[PDB]
Amino acid sequence: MPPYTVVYFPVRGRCAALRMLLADQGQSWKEEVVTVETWQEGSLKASCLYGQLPKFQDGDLTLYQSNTILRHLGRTLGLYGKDQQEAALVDMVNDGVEDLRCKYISLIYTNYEAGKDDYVKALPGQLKPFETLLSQNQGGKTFIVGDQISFADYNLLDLLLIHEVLAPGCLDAFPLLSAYVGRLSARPKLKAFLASPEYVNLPINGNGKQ
Amino acid sequence: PPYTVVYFPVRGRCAALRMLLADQGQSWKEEVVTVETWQEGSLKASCLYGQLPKFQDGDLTLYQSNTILRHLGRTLGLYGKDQQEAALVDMVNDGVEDLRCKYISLIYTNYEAGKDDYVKALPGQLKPFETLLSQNQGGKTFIVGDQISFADYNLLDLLLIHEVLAPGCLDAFPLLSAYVGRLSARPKLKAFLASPEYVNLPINGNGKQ
Ligand SMILES: N[C@@H](CCC(=O)N[C@@H](CS)C(=O)NCC(=O)O)C(=O)O
Ligand SMILES: N[C@@H](CCC(=O)N[C@@H](CS)C(=O)NCC(=O)O)C(=O)O
Ligand SMILES: [Ca+2]
Ligand SMILES: [Ca+2]
Ligand SMILES: [Pt+2]
Ligand SMILES: [Pt+2]
Ligand SMILES: [Pt+2]
Repeated sequence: MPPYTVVYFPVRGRCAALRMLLADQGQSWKEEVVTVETWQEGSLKASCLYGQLPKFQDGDLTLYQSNTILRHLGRTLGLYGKDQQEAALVDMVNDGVEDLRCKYISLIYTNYEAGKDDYVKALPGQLKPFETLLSQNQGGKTFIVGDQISFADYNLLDLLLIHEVLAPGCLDAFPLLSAYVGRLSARPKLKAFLASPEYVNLPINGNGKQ
Repeated sequence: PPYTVVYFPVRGRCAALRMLLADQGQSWKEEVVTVETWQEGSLKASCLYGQLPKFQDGDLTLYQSNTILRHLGRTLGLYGKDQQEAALVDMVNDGVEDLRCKYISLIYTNYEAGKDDYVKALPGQLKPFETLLSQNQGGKTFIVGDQISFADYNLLDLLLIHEVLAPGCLDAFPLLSAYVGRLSARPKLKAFLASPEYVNLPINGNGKQ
């Protein structure tokens, strides 16, 4: 059996990026799906460290927290910079991605109707830092940090993909980010995964909003 | 090194990394940014995500409090003994960060109306860290493994500020209580925590705690 198991709801959500990472890196894993019904029964939830999913298994190592899973795979698969300095820049990018993801999640689940207009208006100011990072790294022609892909690339890519669904054309103001999405999305193993039923037939979020 | 931390005159998101630096016998410079200086706008516009802290390690400039913690963790060897422990360290820190975010939201956006529900929910939010301790050397060492990690400093801060918010919140948790006492007694950290540099800063920037 595969050494990796992803335990999650039937959504892309906070597992989209780590799945893209595993697929693009040619790693095999198992998906264990948790229905809302099973979740509401409460026993799985009570057994989760912080009462939430995803849960991730790497052999007998059990992890929670999506960014913990990303960093773990980043370490073990060599997607965490070429040295200690790059590692810090990778973290700086991912923490930035996480900050915006939290705001996105808040909009989706708690304030979509009333909050969307304001959110989209504020969105360019939130995306600009990643354009800036790209512009300062080899003219934005490679990756978000250095000249090799990192776990932060997969997370940023997901963030950008879901925001294009939320606010179509939001990357028209950001040529480097736009080219970056096209470029990474064209990586053969990743392109195949993104096109597959395994990815396409899951909703982005759990409440039907996107 | 050398280290410079750039921040408002509060403990806030720099409390943990300061405890780390002090406990680890590191030297650093504080560049205090006043609210008036911040409102001028130029510094803010120059920050990657428009926020402090900003951190300098020689010619390396960092933003994001947890990036700074992880950087110090990796460079000073406060990140567990191997990859499996490093993952556990991240799991703790991400958990600490999740509760810190909830704390910050309470303090700055909903203190008066929201404190009652927050404090009622607090035991269930703290229990995971007690459980983690219980599963590591009976809670007698650190939150992960047998050596201190950056997650310890972050968790310690989280616990200290919650004792201020909700006195007695650790009384039902013997391992966390003993852990706070034990880490706080570490000589360099004890001296730092007792110093005006720590004591005479407010925890947050809006006078609430
Ligand atoms: N900080 C956590 C947050 C995880 C989280 O919010 N999980 C949600 C779904 S994405 C969940 O389990 N909701 C059910 C519940 O909280 O009871 C992470 O990064 O994984
Ligand atoms: N995720 C960031 C959040 C940083 C943050 O929230 N900084 C606040 C003070 S703690 C700030 O700069 N406020 C002023 C502003 O946003 O303009 C981190 O961990 O450092
Ligand atoms: Ca100074
Ligand atoms: Ca050590
Ligand atoms: Pt969040
Ligand atoms: Pt937050
Ligand atoms: Pt948050």
